[PDB]
Amino acid sequence: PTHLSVDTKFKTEGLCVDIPGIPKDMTYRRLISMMGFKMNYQVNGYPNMFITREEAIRHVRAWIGFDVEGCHGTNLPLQLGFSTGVNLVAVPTPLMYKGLPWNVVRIKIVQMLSDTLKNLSDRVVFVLWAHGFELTSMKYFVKIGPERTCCLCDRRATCFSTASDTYACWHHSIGFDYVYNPFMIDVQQWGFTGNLQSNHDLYCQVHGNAHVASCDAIMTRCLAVHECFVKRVDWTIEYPIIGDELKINAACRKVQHMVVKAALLADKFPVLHDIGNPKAIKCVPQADVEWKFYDAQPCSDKAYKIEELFYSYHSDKFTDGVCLFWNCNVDRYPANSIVCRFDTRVLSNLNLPGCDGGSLYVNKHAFHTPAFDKSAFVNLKQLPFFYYSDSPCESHGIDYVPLKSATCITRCNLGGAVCRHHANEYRLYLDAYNMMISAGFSLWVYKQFDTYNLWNTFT
Ligand SMILES: Cc1cccc(C(=O)N(C)C)c1C
Ligand SMILES: [Zn+2]
Ligand SMILES: [Zn+2]
Ligand SMILES: [Zn+2]
Repeated sequence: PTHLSVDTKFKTEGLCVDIPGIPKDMTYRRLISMMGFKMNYQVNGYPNMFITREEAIRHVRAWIGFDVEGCHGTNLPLQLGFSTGVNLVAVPTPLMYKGLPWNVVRIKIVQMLSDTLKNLSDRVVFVLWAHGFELTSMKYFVKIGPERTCCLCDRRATCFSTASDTYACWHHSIGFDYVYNPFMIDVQQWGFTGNLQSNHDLYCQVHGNAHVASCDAIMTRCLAVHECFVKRVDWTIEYPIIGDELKINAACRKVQHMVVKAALLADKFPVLHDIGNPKAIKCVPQADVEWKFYDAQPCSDKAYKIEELFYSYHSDKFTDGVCLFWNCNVDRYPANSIVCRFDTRVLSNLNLPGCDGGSLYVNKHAFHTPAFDKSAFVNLKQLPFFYYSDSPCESHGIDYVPLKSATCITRCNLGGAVCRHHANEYRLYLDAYNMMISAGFSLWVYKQFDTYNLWNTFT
């Protein structure tokens, strides 16, 4: 059971208004044939245009919602909407474009999917809430066949050119007119009562319905993301590396060790309450402090209510010492806390748009993160940048310019001039810090945190 069998049954009830008289008994094989495509018993890596919900989840970076509305059916114009917010109008003769023939519309479709997906995926997955016109319009911009490679590189082919008779990936498709071997999945097959809007609005209040096709394409993908990542969480699915994943993760660990280590030296808390990931380790292994752990998985729907984590009878007194919420998203953090919170609004190849203000962060694993909320940090302040090091001034073993900085908290800086070793390490730490902030993470600390208290930890 690797791929979706073409002999699987397709429920056609959702198609009978755009297609009256459609047989209740239908398979993917007959559906594809009816869409105008011929699969000629092909054993060439493209067994079916439609994929399983499990194959869709592994390829979430490829998801593009797609909906077609009737403006007036070969005689009338179609409005093509995509989850990118783009609406094109095809004539058979919320960015809204006027009516144009299919030969120019298909050129724009290749450009849009290529620029949207080149740094996300090796393919496209059209996420549908199928009513009929979107399947019957696919023959005008899609060509299928055996799996292929790009003419300019080794990636798989996602586009085709009728001008040159060649194939290309999303990076080399400039001037290409057809979508080659796309994938698709009908959300309506998953068994739902009622229309798209009623089901979307039960969980999401951020995407409204301006009745245009892109609005429905957006609600469709949002509902698919909710069903696969909000209410169903699977942290056993690995995702390919497509960016700075390894640098971001390493940076996050360095920043965590640094920030926690300095808070324990500056304020000398007797106990630390580590609230979060049940697999967590002490980030500052050699610290003096009484380290106590509390398990809480990454919340994917709503942020944890602090009353349900801390109350209902552990030291019991979370008000003693400091609380560490490293990626443990709560509605309101206590005043005595150190916090790392992912900002869902961040623009990046790792952060995909999500459900109800949330976002889908895909870094080795997929984590739907709830909406960023500035009100959760009322009792805290933003943690400013600083580099602390109590290690010795010793070079050992890269060209140099002297470092002058008020945030290089070291004996060498205290004593007048920063040494080469702490200048190299300071600059590296600032690069890891910038990587982490730019990736979307935000740091917050208790109001009494002051780096001035770190100078007396050198005598
Ligand atoms: C953009 C990017 C970068 C590196 C690897 C991939 C990938 O997963 N492929 C299977 C090609 C992608 C899509
Ligand atoms: Zn290529
Ligand atoms: Zn939504
Ligand atoms: Zn030094």
